[PDB]
Amino acid sequence: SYMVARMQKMKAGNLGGAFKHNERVFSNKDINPSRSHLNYELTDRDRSVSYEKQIKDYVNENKVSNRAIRKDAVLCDEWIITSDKDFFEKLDEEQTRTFFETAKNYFAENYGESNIAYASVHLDESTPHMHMGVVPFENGKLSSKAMFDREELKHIQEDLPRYMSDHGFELERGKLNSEAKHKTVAEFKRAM
DNA sequence: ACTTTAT
DNA sequence: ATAAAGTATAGTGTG
Ligand SMILES: [Mn+2]
Repeated sequence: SYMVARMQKMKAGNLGGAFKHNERVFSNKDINPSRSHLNYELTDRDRSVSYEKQIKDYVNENKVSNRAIRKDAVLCDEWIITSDKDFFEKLDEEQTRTFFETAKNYFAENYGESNIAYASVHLDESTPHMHMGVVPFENGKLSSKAMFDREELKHIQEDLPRYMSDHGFELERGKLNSEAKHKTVAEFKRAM
């Protein structure tokens, strides 16, 4: 099976939408409401605090510069962490939890533990997956541009699958220099 | 490497 | 007027 890891840039304006989905505050034909109690959150975060509020307070309190966070700032990079169904069918509940906790560890150790703003695991859709918001805050500065550039995303695609298999998980990296285009969830569904 | 942003 | 961070990136699946 392939390791699926990819980020989506979150500005202020789409964090409300991310929170609404991640915390199940609504539904979509592919969400089994009976299975939603099965989801879990891997961080210590407060469920009654928006992501937009949480991240802004954290950055505003920690930043070296006196300038306000720009309105088009990438407040976080939401990584999807997943694989195919076959990969998951092989794992019990405990192993599935370890898998996501392990993925979270990679990003904690590489980009700062205090930057993992949420790590929300969904078992009530088609396949287990985690929406994990990594705040690109380093050296007192917030910059997705500085944290996740071309070389860095290339590095993750090689190193993260390796780190997972080093920790017990049988999955391989995606095709090197893969020519695929990201489809949206809704666009992937039309494709099937 | 070219714009937008908050000074 | 200045400089940091915006824009993409790399990967596969019914997020
Ligand atoms: Mn989901």
